[PDB]
Amino acid sequence: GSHMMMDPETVRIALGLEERTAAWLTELDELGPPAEPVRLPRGEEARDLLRRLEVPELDAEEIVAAAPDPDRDPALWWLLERTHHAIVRHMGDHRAKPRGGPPLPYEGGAAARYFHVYVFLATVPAVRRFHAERGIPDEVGWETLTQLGELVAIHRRKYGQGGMNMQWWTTYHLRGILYRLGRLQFSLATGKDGTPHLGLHVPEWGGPLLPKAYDESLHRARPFFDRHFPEHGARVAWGSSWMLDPQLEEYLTEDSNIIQLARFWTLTDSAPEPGNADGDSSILEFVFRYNGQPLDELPQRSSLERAVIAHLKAGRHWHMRTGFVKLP
Repeated sequence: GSHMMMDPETVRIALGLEERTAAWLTELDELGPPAEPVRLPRGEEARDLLRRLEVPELDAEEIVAAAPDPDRDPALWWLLERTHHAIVRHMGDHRAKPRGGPPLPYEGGAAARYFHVYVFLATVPAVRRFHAERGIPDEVGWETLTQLGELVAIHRRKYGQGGMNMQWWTTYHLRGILYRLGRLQFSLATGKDGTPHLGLHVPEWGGPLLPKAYDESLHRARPFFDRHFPEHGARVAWGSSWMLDPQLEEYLTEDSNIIQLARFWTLTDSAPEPGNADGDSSILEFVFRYNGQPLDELPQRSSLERAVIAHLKAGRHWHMRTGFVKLP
């Protein structure tokens, strides 16, 4: 006989995986296949799901087309079901490290690039069963999962081709420890000391982030987590953003959109050592999906837009400031 059964080393060699991944693989091997067997939806079923997850039509096409088969793509399928398992074993547990497995090298199929979209879609039924136990409204569960689409989109924007390399982040959605309430996202978290809180994150990135929308989400966070996760019992929300950078105040008066947002926040860090530019790349991403062109090519169509580039011209840099906001 010539057949080889799929194991850590076979899988690691089949897909062009680096030496380092070995440990991870062994660990997945010691973890079973999932007790509920993994299955990808297919055809219309899949296209509907992907559409419900706001994945752009082009990528949805490619995704369904490269969808792995248990018999045809035996390495991929071994890694799929074990990666799925490594995620659901930690359902509800926000303490567990956000480990969604490595990216596959891109010279395997399109299938390799979309591997973690497969993980995601394979995990949807389970997390939604969890949503249901926790009494969470469907509308909210779905809204939360939607971000897959944005992430797929982002990947295409940032490189020539489809994909989704933010699998560490999607463990949050998939573990049922992250929820989108209105315009904003909240995640269960405890500090290094045991103190329970929420992480506040901004999905869509770039788009219409309005004070009233922002206010609305903040007013939902607490009753929501009290209702569905009593215990934990957070009362504040932590977060870092260029938005919290006081330097903005040098250009923008107190009624500017961003400054109103910043007001919600109690800063806790201090200005960083001179010439830090930790804010540069995300402020630029948010304000004009960038890309890389010369600064004076960029549009100047708002106070904010004019302020972002005036500051970089005067050779200064944007910072990434941190703080909390006491939840209503």
